[PDB]
Parts: sequence; structure tokens; C-alpha cells
Amino acid sequence: DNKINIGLAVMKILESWGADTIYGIPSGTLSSLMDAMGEEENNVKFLQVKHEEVGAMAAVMQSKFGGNLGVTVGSGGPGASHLINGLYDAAMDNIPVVAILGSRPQRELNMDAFQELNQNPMYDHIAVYNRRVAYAEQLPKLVDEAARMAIAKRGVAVLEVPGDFAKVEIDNDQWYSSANSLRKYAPIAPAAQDIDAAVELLNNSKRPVIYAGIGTMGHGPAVQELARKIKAPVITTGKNFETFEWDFEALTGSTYRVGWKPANETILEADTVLFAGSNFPFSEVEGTFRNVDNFIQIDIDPAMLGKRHHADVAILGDAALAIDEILNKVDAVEESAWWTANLKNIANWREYINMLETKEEGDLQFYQVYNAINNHADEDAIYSIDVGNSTQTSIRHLHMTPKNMWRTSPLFATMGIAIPGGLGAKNTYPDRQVWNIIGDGAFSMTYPDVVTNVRYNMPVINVVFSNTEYAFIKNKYEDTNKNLFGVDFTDVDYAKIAEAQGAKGFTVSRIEDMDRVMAEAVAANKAGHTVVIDCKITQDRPIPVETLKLDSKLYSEDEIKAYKERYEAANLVPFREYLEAEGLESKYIK
Amino acid sequence: DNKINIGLAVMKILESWGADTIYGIPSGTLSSLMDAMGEEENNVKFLQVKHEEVGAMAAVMQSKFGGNLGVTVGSGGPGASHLINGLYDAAMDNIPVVAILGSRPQRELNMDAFQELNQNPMYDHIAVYNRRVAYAEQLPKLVDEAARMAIAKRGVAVLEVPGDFAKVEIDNDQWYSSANSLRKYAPIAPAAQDIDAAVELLNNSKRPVIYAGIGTMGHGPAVQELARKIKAPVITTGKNFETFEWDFEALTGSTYRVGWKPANETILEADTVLFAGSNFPFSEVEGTFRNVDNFIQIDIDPAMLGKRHHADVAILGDAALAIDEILNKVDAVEESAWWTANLKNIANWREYINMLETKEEGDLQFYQVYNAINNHADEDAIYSIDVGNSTQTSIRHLHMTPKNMWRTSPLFATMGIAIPGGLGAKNTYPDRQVWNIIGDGAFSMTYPDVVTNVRYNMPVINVVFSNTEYAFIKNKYEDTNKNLFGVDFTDVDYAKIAEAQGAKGFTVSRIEDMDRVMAEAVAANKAGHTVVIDCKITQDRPIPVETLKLDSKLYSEDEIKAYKERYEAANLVPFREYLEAEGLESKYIK
Amino acid sequence: DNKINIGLAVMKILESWGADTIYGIPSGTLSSLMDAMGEEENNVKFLQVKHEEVGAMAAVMQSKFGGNLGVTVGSGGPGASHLINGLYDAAMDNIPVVAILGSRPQRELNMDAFQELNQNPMYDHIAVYNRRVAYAEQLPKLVDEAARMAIAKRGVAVLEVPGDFAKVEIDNDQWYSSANSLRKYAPIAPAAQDIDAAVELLNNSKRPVIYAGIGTMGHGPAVQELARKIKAPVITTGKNFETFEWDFEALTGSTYRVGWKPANETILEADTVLFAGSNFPFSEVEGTFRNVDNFIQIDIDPAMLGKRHHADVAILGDAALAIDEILNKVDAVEESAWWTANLKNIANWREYINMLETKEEGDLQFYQVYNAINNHADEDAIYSIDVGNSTQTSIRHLHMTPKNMWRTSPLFATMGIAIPGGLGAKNTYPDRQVWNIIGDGAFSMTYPDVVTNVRYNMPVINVVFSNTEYAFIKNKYEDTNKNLFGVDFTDVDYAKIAEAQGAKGFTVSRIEDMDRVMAEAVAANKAGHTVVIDCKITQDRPIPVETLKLDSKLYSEDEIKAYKERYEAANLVPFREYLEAEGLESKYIK
Ligand SMILES: Cc1cc2nc3c(=O)[nH]c(=O)nc-3n(C[C@H](O)[C@H](O)[C@H](O)COP(=O)(O)OP(=O)(O)OC[C@H]3O[C@@H](n4cnc5c(N)ncnc54)[C@H](O)[C@@H]3O)c2cc1C
Ligand SMILES: Cc1cc2nc3c(=O)[nH]c(=O)nc-3n(C[C@H](O)[C@H](O)[C@H](O)COP(=O)(O)OP(=O)(O)OC[C@H]3O[C@@H](n4cnc5c(N)ncnc54)[C@H](O)[C@@H]3O)c2cc1C
Ligand SMILES: Cc1cc2nc3c(=O)[nH]c(=O)nc-3n(C[C@H](O)[C@H](O)[C@H](O)COP(=O)(O)OP(=O)(O)OC[C@H]3O[C@@H](n4cnc5c(N)ncnc54)[C@H](O)[C@@H]3O)c2cc1C
Repeated sequence: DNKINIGLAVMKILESWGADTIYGIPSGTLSSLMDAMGEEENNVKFLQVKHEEVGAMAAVMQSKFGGNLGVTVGSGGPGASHLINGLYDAAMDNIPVVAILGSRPQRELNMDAFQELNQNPMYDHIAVYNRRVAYAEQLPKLVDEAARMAIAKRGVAVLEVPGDFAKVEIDNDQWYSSANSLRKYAPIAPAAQDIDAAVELLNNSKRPVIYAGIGTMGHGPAVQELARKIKAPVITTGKNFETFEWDFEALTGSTYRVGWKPANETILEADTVLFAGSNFPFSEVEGTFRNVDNFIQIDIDPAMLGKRHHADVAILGDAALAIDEILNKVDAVEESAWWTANLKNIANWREYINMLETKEEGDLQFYQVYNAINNHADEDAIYSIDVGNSTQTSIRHLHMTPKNMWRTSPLFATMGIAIPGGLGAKNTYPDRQVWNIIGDGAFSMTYPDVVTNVRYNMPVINVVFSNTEYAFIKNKYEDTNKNLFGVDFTDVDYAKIAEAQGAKGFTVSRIEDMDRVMAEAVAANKAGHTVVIDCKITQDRPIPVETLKLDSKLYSEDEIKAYKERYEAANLVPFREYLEAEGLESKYIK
Repeated sequence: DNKINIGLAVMKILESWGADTIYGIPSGTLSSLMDAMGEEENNVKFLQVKHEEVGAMAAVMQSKFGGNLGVTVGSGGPGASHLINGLYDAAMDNIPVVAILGSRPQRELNMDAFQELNQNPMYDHIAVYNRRVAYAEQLPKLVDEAARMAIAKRGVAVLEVPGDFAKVEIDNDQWYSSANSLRKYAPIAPAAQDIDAAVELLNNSKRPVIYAGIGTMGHGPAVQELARKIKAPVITTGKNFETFEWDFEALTGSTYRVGWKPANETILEADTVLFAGSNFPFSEVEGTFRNVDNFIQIDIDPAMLGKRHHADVAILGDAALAIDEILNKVDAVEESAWWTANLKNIANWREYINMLETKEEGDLQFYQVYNAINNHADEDAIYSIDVGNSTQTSIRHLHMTPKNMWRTSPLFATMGIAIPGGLGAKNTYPDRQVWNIIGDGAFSMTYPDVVTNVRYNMPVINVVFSNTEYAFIKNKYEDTNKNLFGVDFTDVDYAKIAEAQGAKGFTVSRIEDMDRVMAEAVAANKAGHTVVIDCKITQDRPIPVETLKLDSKLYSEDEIKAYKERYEAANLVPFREYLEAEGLESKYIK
Repeated sequence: DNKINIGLAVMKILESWGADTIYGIPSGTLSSLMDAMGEEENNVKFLQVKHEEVGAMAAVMQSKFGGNLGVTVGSGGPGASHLINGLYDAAMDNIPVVAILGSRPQRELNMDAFQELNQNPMYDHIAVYNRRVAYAEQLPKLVDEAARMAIAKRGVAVLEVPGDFAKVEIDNDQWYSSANSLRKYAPIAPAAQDIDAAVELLNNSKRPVIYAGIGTMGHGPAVQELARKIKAPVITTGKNFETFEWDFEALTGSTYRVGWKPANETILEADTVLFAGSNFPFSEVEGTFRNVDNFIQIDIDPAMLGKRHHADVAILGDAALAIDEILNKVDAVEESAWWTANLKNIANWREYINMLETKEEGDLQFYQVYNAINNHADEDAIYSIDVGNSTQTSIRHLHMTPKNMWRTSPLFATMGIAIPGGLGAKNTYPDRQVWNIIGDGAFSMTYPDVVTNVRYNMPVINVVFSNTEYAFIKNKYEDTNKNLFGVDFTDVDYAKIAEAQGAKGFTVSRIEDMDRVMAEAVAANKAGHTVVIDCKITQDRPIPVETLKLDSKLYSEDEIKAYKERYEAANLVPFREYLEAEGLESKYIK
């Protein structure tokens, strides 16, 4: 032992917690810390972005993709405030992340000096830890605690660090890392009494349905086995599609807008719901469970029990263990009209989606772009999805399995999350295929950072949907609005921009050219190039499954006619028809 | 009278306050308000940007450039948080602006619904008004008050508006605008007792100096007349250069880094300072006034009196009236060694700058880019300046007069302020030449919005300094840092990007090509095109005037030699030599 | 089913969560809610206090004493802000509590009306839930969630409720309680690998010590058995004395100021520390563990592992199970010089304390007041302790066992916590003896609420130490201050005030009268009277065990002489003497 630079102690602590990547932009108020990076064999690396928000989002998405604890830095003032969208996303998603806000040196604090201000209020509302380092010697301790807190509290830990502190020297025995003491609780078994109560309700239900959220991640096979055992269809959430085999016979999709027709119809006809590992945000406001008779919930967070609906049975514990216990105790069901009707309803929907995906010629639609992705993507591909309409609808098309990872900004829903997501993913899995699926609006908020993928040799495939409008937005106007006004724009050449950035650009606007273009894009990505595919698509909007104008007892002949014509849905059949075909009756229609 | 839509009443109120331009991006949580724009002959227009932060900054810069009250909108959640850098800039600069945060409809509040959250904490720390509208019927009243407050309190007024409120209808007599009652205080005359005290100190001073901040805006001729009357050199601030004729004989420039050599030397040799209309932030931390004997301050804000230094004389009132009263009462001074020495020191500095600006051939440096701007710019050109080193140094080169306007993000110093500044300026003065001077780092945070200038036919000239690094940052490292690490990057083709966006791009890397390129760029701008001049410059750093290694009694022969060699400053002469040449002695050197 | 008043639904929800007591003061902005209390057989009762802070503290202390979830209300504005000290105490102690802030009716919000303001910022920093109800119909849901959150997050849940909402009527099926779904994790078993690592270190230690915090509550017998098995002395925290039998042979007390001499000496001579269920706040700043060689920590909160000191062994899990596993695996130790030395050191300290407690005549000191309490208190008495010096020192005197409960405001340390503590305790255990031990300063901040105990027939015994000064404060001055100034005051007749309030008052100032007075006070309390014993004590300060001036190798003969004389500690013997008597040597002295 002897003496050590404070900045270096900080880097040693970060490395001990596995936080080997710092995202951000170099600046005077952060230079002392960054100067310590490297040296004494430290392996903490710096990934420089073009906009600090991309750095924050990348640090966060890194964890969402199963990577190490991310660290993002923002220079005093504007750099720090630029981290906001990334930090809010992490806070709402409960993702651990350490944010270091640089600051003018201690002597300048409170003097109303240049770019000097109190940054403590900035993130106090969303952070699990938010402190302004009071003196140099305690910086190591606070960085260590920030990492410990970010992880233990599953959130944003923020430290404001005067720029002169990291230069200070201390005795090597005046700092330590608590990373070695990191402990996490292993899956906890559920109460038998609660499992038994659930089993009884499921055994006696005439129309059971499993509604699985990410709490079931890693246990899709078990959930599918249970679905088959008791003949209960499966509904998933917009965040949990990868948990199931895309072609599972009883997968109805998700409910509400970013969902499928089957799930939306199933939930309104269901009797008993097994709500496993979910905190579905549309539950109350969209009346998702308005027709259900019994509600069983499984969750590891007591705060979630009975939150989205009254729970007749509450099971506290790991969804895996709970599903396993339920699967083992429930009675097998050989035949079920409810199940048969649902399987046909799902098949009908798949026929529709397949027809759209496999068109041979004409103006390119996003349906065929997704078709090309399915035909060229690796089986373990990673998908970083932005928040637009054309991108969220990817869950209706991508043929995923648990070998894939699909992540976005699902609750805060910040636009521009795709590119940073790709950075975090590629940083964690350098030899894995990474796709960033982005709408033009979201791309326009972050494309300058495409150069970051180029510069750091982290090749990704950017699929950009261009249609001179914010689809989702403009698409909703036609409903909640009796007008429209402003929502379109010129046609920027994204392929050319990509080339100017050192990336490879492609442009496609026809269905018959899509396969070849995707093939070339993928081959280029395998040659180590970051690619941008500018997909000039139509103004077509994904069919609104939250408002299915198909049942003749819910809508007029004219409405159904127009609905079918607009969405090329002539062959879609209302669920009630399939129910009646199996001898059942709708529980709410008529 | 009769009934009126709430959204329309809001637009009528905004129009009454002169807020005829709303900046932002359309979204579901803002559609009801936007739907009212237009109709019933309302003249409020919407300017759609690519990133909400540019919308916020543009709304703010609009006022900085003397335009109308700006309004910026951000969709619930991410759109709202994206406004942060623009709002913090306005708060610190005390610029009025109205920010409308969209929100999920009332019924969804507190339900933990999609993209639903409490946004009241977001800007509470910096806003002068920050309220969440409680019910539809009071929205008009609160928008009216927000405008009234933004203006009266010179700051950010924030309203969080549930998206269902603007759809509601009310009686026409249930709303009103207080814009008609808008009143502002006219310039207030200073206390004679304080003016007399100032005059006495100035009359008896052997080395007077006028330090003028933007409080003197509009009164540069008077300040120059006073300087000549009592033979007191003039020091200005980084925000106040346009107030003086660039070639005024006694203009020493500004102190500290973004300044000139003369001013930095003058302030350390001065006896009496007339601090007029300034809140210079480096005052205390850089010891700006450490050698002054007496300090006289003029300001209209009592909170500023005696803030930056003990004031021997404090004058509360308009700087114009105060300067006029002082000018009238002070004794004329015919000859002054102090004045003569300063004039020679200034001339010496101007010789140096002129030599750099007029080089004929070689690798392009930012000096020659500014030279070309001076040779082609209109006399009333508007300059929107970003915060980098190469851009802030523009005050050493631009030949401005009060006919020009030069604005930036001077205190919060957010990068990317230039492009939005150009939007706000061009929106206010459509027939006026507007220049956005940007460094590559700042450009990279905002270039996607170049398309906004194109789309709305608001032609501006973007001058981009590219050198694969953050100069300012990397430039300081060589001093405060004994290392460096990460601060460079690849070379993106900004001209090509501009073309892809519908703008005209130019690339220049040689001094001998600069004039022609600038000529073509300007002609293109006069043809209605937004232009981007990608200036590939050297790694040269502007000479550090905060650390002048020229006086042989302050630095070694080797240091001076190296300093002169690195900054091509062989001919720069330390101020002490000019003082001694006039029979004076340094008051602090030796 | 049918229709139900919203206020009543709220009361039904509170009752379902076990929150049957609301503390506060009636007001217009809370009347609609309170009007629902009772009726339809609801059993939620209202306990009216004189100052809202006492209501908040009582609601919080109710849970600290093992009672039901407390609810405290504060009228819009001043009533709400008056809750602050109680809420901050709960936040820092991680105690669940629901705080309802009344508010002017919805129509008045944002109108700058009378006593109308945005109260969301008020507690945002400390709350685990903080929302302003947006409309009447969701009030029930939010009250239900606030209770769920307060409990699950172990903290303060705050709701701002417009006064017109509770009057609204809704369908009975439009509300529900999630109380039925309340689930908590049962004690979790620790990792065998970590237990084994701990056992190895304990087996090989020459000077083991158990440092037990409240995490060990309910397992004192096991901790004592382990201490005896491996011959490891026990150190407790200021919050955990009741966990041990007061006369346990190896109890050394607590470290730092509110502690005993033995513990303070033991920790500095210890080699291996078993830090069980503690988050001792003085750890780092007082260098508590500066001389220890190995540190083993047991805690159920990952955020605490390695927080107060580097942990050589970290055990995540219930302290009970961990202590049981360690006890079972460790090797028994028959003899130990370390143990013998500690037992003698403890005995020496007990001789000193006993001598002070048993004086027969003279001016009353707090020592003899505690002696009288020990001689008249029930074996299961409850102690509500305030934060002054004379009250915190109660841990050196009270002869407690796990049958007792001792609670205070230990971390935030708000003065005046005693009386509200007594209210919460008596409300929970009506047939149990409750003592409020208060210093004059703290009593002076809350004595008007003595009438609350009288009014609600919740008889408690208030023991007040009066000495015309803030002891603790003035006591520290003589050290950290080279002066004093202001810290004393007149002599108010607290007994007379008590009588004026309907309570029974007693006054005592002599040791020979203490027993009889305490006897009469207790008998009066058993007659259903709230009592106030005004104990006029000396200016004597409890001996400073954080600075033991007894060892001749650490302090001068004169210092020791003066120290012994001032604190009547002639017979106290420095621990080093006992160590050397057993053949051991100090590891840090000399
Ligand atoms: C523009 C946009 C549109 C969208 N549209 C839709 C839509 O139409 N439909 C839709 O469904 N989604 C949609 N989403 C996504 C949606 O907003 C939600 O984020 C998502 O549905 C939440 O999914 P979840 O319940 O799986 O997980 P979360 O909300 O993350 O909740 C997961 C739950 O699992 C629990 N849990 C975690 N681990 C375990 C474990 N081991 N055992 C048990 N429980 C555990 C947690 O405590 C938590 O309660 C959209 C998103 C965007 C951005
Ligand atoms: C990267 C960067 C570097 C910079 N470097 C420098 C540098 O080296 N040197 C430098 O000087 N600046 C520099 N600046 C700008 C600097 O930070 C300050 O913003 C600027 O100097 C403040 O100038 P000011 O005093 O004129 O005005 P302000 O700070 O705006 O203060 C103006 C004052 O005038 C008063 N006032 C207003 N109206 C009137 C009136 N009618 N009568 C009287 N008083 C009135 C106000 O109350 C106020 O006190 C830099 C900025 C950036 C972004
Ligand atoms: C004026 C004043 C003076 C004071 N002076 C002193 C003093 O000199 N000395 C002193 O010691 N105190 C003193 N105190 C009290 C002191 O401030 C602390 O509040 C107290 O010491 C904290 O005690 P603790 O560690 O037992 O519990 P806490 O700080 O409450 O921490 C308890 C820990 O136990 C863990 N835990 C909980 N349940 C379990 C479980 N089942 N299994 C495992 N772990 C669990 C928790 O996660 C937590 O980390 C004073 C207080 C006041 C007001």
C-alpha cells in the first residue's frame, strides 16, 4: 500500500462492481476523473457519444440487455441535464444505473460563477440516491455506495462531483469497495396456501387465461406447458414477447393498441385470469379486466399485489417457482371448447399477418420489412426497438424465441432509445447481431450518434421507417381528434447521411426489392459495417386491435366494410363467431 | 358572444400577448391544443422541430433576439423532459418563455398508466410559475397568467396540461386576457447623491476604466463618449460586444478566457472601475478586480449591487440615464499617459489579430473563416453563436456594431444553442441575414434540425468548425490536466449531410479557397437556401489571454519563447512595456 | 351493492388495512373525509391532538411500538406543513405511515385563493408515495395504494386531497381494497457458504465481539447463548437495549456518547466483529471500528452490506436464522482471558452506576429518578424516550428485558417525540403501563398535548427532567466550544401546568423524597390519571464515555483527577488494567 489518486480509486471501485464502461462526453468538469481511466491496469473504458442523452440511455439499456452496471456522465449544467430522458427511463423501468454529474470546482460553488449551479434538485424526484460530494476524500466511498444503491434499489444513483476532487491523493487504506459483499435473494418459494387457492380457481374455471409479464422471463416453456395442461390461452405484455415461441399455438399476443386481435378479444371473454409477473399499465384506464370473474396474481413485489385489479388470490414469490407448483398441482384438461375457439381465432389472425408479410410486389409497407428481417436475422439476434407506431408493431411480426432479446423504453417511452440500446447491446455482446428498429421521428432525434457505432467498431443494423409523418401520433388523431394539423415533413436522405458518417446506407421503397436489400445490408454488417436501411414506406397504419370493427353486433355493416377495406382485413373473423362455432356464447356481446 | 372551445381561447390569449409562434412536436397529449391553432382567424403558428430541446431553445432565443414571447411544448414525459436545456438557459439568463407540458388525460393521472407521471417536480427549481392545470375550465386563465408571469418575472412559466382539457367548451364570457393591462417600468433616474459620488471618484482617479455589461445595451455611443471625455479605456463582457463599434480606439475587449489581451492587462492595472450593467460571473473566482482601488456600480437590480465586489458607490437605475448624468457632470480630461498606453496596447493586439485573419495561403484556421465572414456579412447581420472554444472566440474577430445582434447561451452554456437561435432569429426577422456559428461538437448535438430551417423556408448560414475534437475542452486539459485521453473523433462529411437534408453544403480546408467558398455560400443563402459550410480547420487553439506569458518579470525566457512560437505571437508586447514608455509603472508587477 | 359516499369507502379501505386510528385536528379542508368516520359500522376512530406534529409523530410511533398502520392528517397549508418532523422521523426510520394533506376544493386550485397552494413539493423528497388526487372517483384507489405503498416500501405515503372529493358518491363496485392481498416475506435463510466463512473467522479469533442492532430484535436469548458459547462480549446499539436482559454478564452496552464505558473500550480492543442487524450511524465519523481486524455483517438489506465498514464476510438473511446457524456450527470456548477481562470491566461499570442510583439523600440527580422508575415499573412497561441528554442516558439505567419496549426518534432525533410516542403506545396497549421520559426542552415543545392523554383517557406517566438548560447541548459546548452563551432559562412549574390540564402533577427535588413521589405518581396513574413528575435535578452531566480520561497512558494525572472528581468516577478502572490482569496487552494503547 501507499498513496493513490482519488480518480483511480473511483475507477478501481467501478471495476470491482463490474461497471467497466462509462458513457458520455469529455469536459473540463469531468477531466480529473477521466484522466484516471486506464493506468495501474484498470480496465474501465470510456465510450464517447455525440449527445449525453444517448450516453445515459446506452448505460441504462446495457443493463436491460443483461449487461453490467452502466455509468453515464454529464458535464456540469447542460451535460448533466442532457441525461434526463435516459435517467427517467431507468427510474420508471427500475433499472440500476450510476450517473455522475460533473461540476465546477469546490471553490466556485455558490459563487454564481460560469456554468456553476446547484444540480441537486435536478434528479431528486426520480433518484434512489442523489448526493453532492462534500469533499474529495469521500468521493470513493460515495461512488461505491452509489453502485451498491443503484443495484439494491433497482434505480438511478446520482453523484454531483466538483471537478477538483479527483485530483486529490489519499492513503490507499482510506478507501474500499463493498462489491465483494454484493448479495441478492435467490428465487423465493410461494406460500402453499396461496398456490392451492389458485389451483382450485383454475380447476373450476370454464375460461381460464394466463396473462404473463416479464416476471415470467426465463420460464416461457413452463408457462406454455401449463397453458397446454389446463387449456388456457396465453396473453403476453408488450415487454414479454421473447418469453414465448412466436409460433406457440395458444399465444394470443398482447392487449390494447400494441397488441394482437386475439388477445384483445380473449380478455373480454375470459372468466379467470392468472396475472403472472406483470404490472400492465393500461389495466384500469382501458378497462382490460372489466369482464373477468376471478383474478389470480403472482408477483415478487408486495407493492404490486392487487394493484391493477382486485386479487382473489395473491401469490408472493418467484413466478418460476409459482408456475411450477401450479403446473404440478392442477388437473389436466383434455378437451375445451374455449381452447379450441381461441386456437382458431389465433390462426385466423396469423393468416392475416402472413398475407401482409408475404406480398410480392408494390409499394413497400413495414409488414414486408419485418418479413425480410425474419428471413435474414440470426436466431439469437438482439432487437433494440424505438417507441413509434411502426416500430412497436414489431411484436406482431418478429418471429422471436427466448434466444432473442427485445427491449425498448416501454413506460416512459422516450423517443430515440433504439440507437443507444444498440450501443449498450453491442458493448455487452460484441459477436452478436444487433438490430435497431427506428421510425423517422425517433431517428431524427438520435441519428448523429450513428457515428458512435462506426467510431467504436460496434456494427449494428439500423432499420429506419420513413413516411414523412409521426404515424402513431397522426394515426390517433383520426380518432381522438376531429382534425389533424402539422404531423408531416420533408424527405431526408438517411442513406446519404449514413454514408457521410462512415456507415453503409441503403434505400428501398418497393416490396420486390426488399429481400435483396436486406441481404446486402446484413452481409455489409457482417463485414463490420454499421448500416442504415432507409425504408421508404407507405402511410398505412397498423390495424387498430383496440377497436375491432368486425362483429356485426358491435358495429354497423358500413363500419365493418370500411374497416376491412382500410386495413386489408376482409378475412378477419370476430371471435364471437369462433366461440359460437364451438357451442359457446359471448359473455358480454348482446 | 356564445360558446368557445378552450383550446381556441388559449390561442386567442397567446395571440393577445404577442406569442404567435409555438415551437415543438405534435403528439397525442398535445393534439387537442394544437387542433385549435388557426380557425376563427387566429394567427398563432406552429413551428415543428426535430428535437424538443431545439424547440425550447428557439422559443427562448426568439426573445433574446428581441422577438415576441416564445412558447414551447413538450409531450407528456419525454417531450417535456427534452425541454430542459432550453428552459435552464432561459432561467439563468432571465428570459421570459412559456412552456406547456402535455399530459395524459385527467382520468389517467395517478393511475400509473402509460407515459403518465407527475411532472410538477421536473422544473419546479427553475420556474417562476409551475402548475398542473386542475380542470379544463381554468386552462385559459392559467395560460394568460403564465404569459403575464413569464414576462413580469423574466423567466420560465410552466403549465402541465392534461390532454382532454382543450376539447372542452366554455361560455365566451368565462375567459379573458390580461395582455391589455401589460405595463413595464420606464427607465428610472438614478439618485443625484450617488451620481455625484461616482463623479468625484472618477475625477480623482489616475487610472479609470469602464467595465460595461449588457445593462448598457442601446447606449454604446454614450459610453464611448464618456470614455473619450475622461480618457478611460473600455472593457466589455462576452455578451456585450455589439454595443461598441468594433474599431473603437479604446475598446480593450473582455477579460478572462473568452476575451482579449488588452482588457485582461488593463483590469489588473486599473485604479477605479465603473462597473455598468454587468454581473460578470468570473469576478470572484478569477480575482478579476484584485488590484482595483475603488469600485462604482450601476444596475437596475438591487440584488446585484455590491455582488461581485465591494461597491464604494452604488447607483440604482438605468445605465443609460446614469451614463448620461455622469457624462454631463464629470471633468473633461485632455491628456492621459494611462489612456495613451492603453491605446497602444490595443493597437498591438489588433495588429496580431489582423495578421492572423489576413493570411493568404495554407491550412485553414478559424481566423480566416471569421475574416471571410467580415468581408461578406451584411452590416445588420444577426449572429447565433454556440458555446465551443472556436465559436466563442468570434468576439476577437467579428467586426460588429449596434446594428448587429450576437447571442449565445452565456451562463448555463448549453451546447447546440446556435441552430435554435437561428430559428428564433429568422422567425423574428425573415428578411435579415442570420449566421449560426457552430463547433463540430455542438453541431453534432443539433444538426438534424438543419432540416427545420429548410422545411420552413427560414434560410440561415451555418458555419461549422470541424477539427475532430472539442478544442476548448482538450485545450484546457493541457493546463488543468497532466494528461488528456478521449476528446477526438472521426471526420463526418457535414456538407453531404446538409445536402441530404435539402440544404446546400460546402467544404473548405484551405485559406486560399475561403473567400470564394464564403461568397458562394452567401449567394446560395440569398437564393433562399439554408447553407452549411464545413470548415475543416487546424488543431490550433486561440491564444490564452487569461495566462499571457509575455512579461519577462512574470515568466521565463523559455516560457515566453514557447508561448510566442505556439500562438504566432512574436509581436505581442506586454502591457507593462507600454505603461513604462509613457512614464508609468506597473502597480502589481514586481 | 348500490351507491356509497367516497369518504366512507376511504374509511372502509383504511379499516381493511388495520388503520383504525386517524390522528390530527378537524378543519374545513378535511371535514368531508372526517364526516364519514363512523356510520355503516365503520370502526375508524379520530384522535384529536393540539398540534399536528404530535399527530404525525403519534401515528408513526404507533407502528414503532408494534401497533397498526397509522394515519395522520394535516389541513391544507399550515396543518400539512406541521406534520414535517413526524414524517421526516418516519422516513429516516423506515416506518410506514399514511399522511393525508387536506386542500381547498378542486375549483380553487391554482387560483391563488385563500390558504390554497401546491403542496406536492412539500414532502416529495422523503416520501415513498406523493400524489395530489386528480378527481374524486379515484380517491379510494389512491388511499388503498398509499396504505399498500407505506407498508411495502416501509415509509411515508402522502396524498393531497381536495376538500370537495369525499362528498362525492360512487357505485359500490367502483372501489376495492387490496388489503386482502397483503403478503410479506418470511425470514429468509442465509447462504451456508457465508455462514461457514463467518464461523471460521469466529473460531480463529482471539478477541471476538458481537455488535447487535435491532435486526436481532426477538432473538436476544440466542445472541446471549452465542456470546456465552464462544465467549464473545456483546455490544448493542442505542435502539436495541431491550433485546438483552439488562443484567446479562457480558453486556458491555453501546458505543459513543449514548453508551457505556465497557462497550467503548471493548470495540477498540476487539479483533473480530460480528455486526448483526445494525446500521450504526457513528461508525465512520467516530472511527468506531478503526482497530478491528475482521468484520462480519448480517443483514436482510443488500444496501447495508459493507456500508459501515469493509465486510470480510457478508451474510444476507434474517439475523435470527443466521445467529442460529452460527451458534450451531461454531466451536464452544471454555475459557478466555478476553472474556474474563471484559466481564470484570462490565462489573466495574455496574458498580459505578449502582452507586449513583442508590444514593440516599441530597439534591436530586437523574440517576435516582431512574432508580425509582426501576423500583416501581411493571415488568412489561413501555418507554417512550425523548432525545435530550438526560433522557437518552436512560439506557445506562433502565433494567429492561424483551418484555419492555423502548422507542425514541433515534436518527432524525426530533425533540418532542416522547408525548406522541406515549399516545401511540397507549392507543395500541390500553392496559399497559406507559412512560414518557422527557427533558424540559423537549417537554416545552409538546406539553400542551398532555391534555390529549387526559381527554382520551389514555393515562401515561410523564417524567420531566428540569434543570434550566439543554444539558446535552450545553454539555457538548464545554468541549467543541471554547465558550457557551445562551442555553438556560427560567423555572416553569410543570406540575401546576399539568393540574391546569386535568392531569396530576408532582414536584420533587430531593433524593430522599424520590421513592415516595414515584410511588404516588404510579398509584395515581393506576387510578386512571395522566401524571407529570417535575423532577428538579442538578446541572450534573452524564459521564462522557466517548472520552474516558482514566488510562494513565492516554491522559495526564491532572486530567484523570479532574475527570474522576467531576463525574464521581474515582472507582472506574481503565479497561487496559483488566486486560493486563489477565495476561493480555492493549492492541492500540502505547
Ligand atoms: C408507444 C408504446 C405503446 C405500448 N403499447 C402497449 C400495448 O398496447 N399493450 C401492452 O401490453 N404493452 C404496451 N406497451 C408496453 C407497456 O407500456 C408496458 O411497459 C408493458 O406492458 C409492461 O409489461 P410487463 O407487465 O411485462 O412488465 P412490468 O411493467 O415491467 O412489470 C413486471 C412485473 O413483474 C414482477 N416480477 C419481476 N420479476 C419477477 C419474478 N421473478 N417473479 C414474479 N414477478 C416478478 C415485477 O415486480 C413487476 O410487477 C407499449 C409501450 C410503448 C412505448
Ligand atoms: C464557454 C463560454 C465562455 C465564456 N467566457 C467569457 C469570458 O472569458 N469573459 C467574459 O466576459 N464572458 C465570458 N462568457 C460570457 C459570461 O459567462 C457571461 O455570461 C457574461 O460575461 C455576462 O455579461 P454581462 O455582465 O454583460 O451581463 P449579465 O450577466 O446578463 O448581467 C447584466 C446586468 O445588467 C443589469 N441591467 C440590465 N438592464 C439594465 C439597465 N437598463 N440599466 C442598468 N443595469 C441593467 C442586470 O440587472 C444585470 O446585473 C463566456 C460564456 C461561455 C458560454
Ligand atoms: C441524541 C441521540 C444520541 C444517540 N447516541 C447514540 C450513541 O452514542 N450510540 C448508539 O449506539 N446510538 C446512539 N443513538 C441511536 C443511534 O443514532 C442509532 O439510531 C442507532 O444506534 C441505530 O441502531 P441499530 O443499528 O440497531 O438499527 P438501525 O439503524 O435501525 O439499523 C437496523 C439494521 O438491521 C437490519 N435488519 C432489520 N431487520 C433485520 C432482520 N430480521 N435480520 C437482519 N437484519 C435486519 C436493517 O436492514 C438495518 O440495516 C442516539 C440517538 C439520539 C437521538
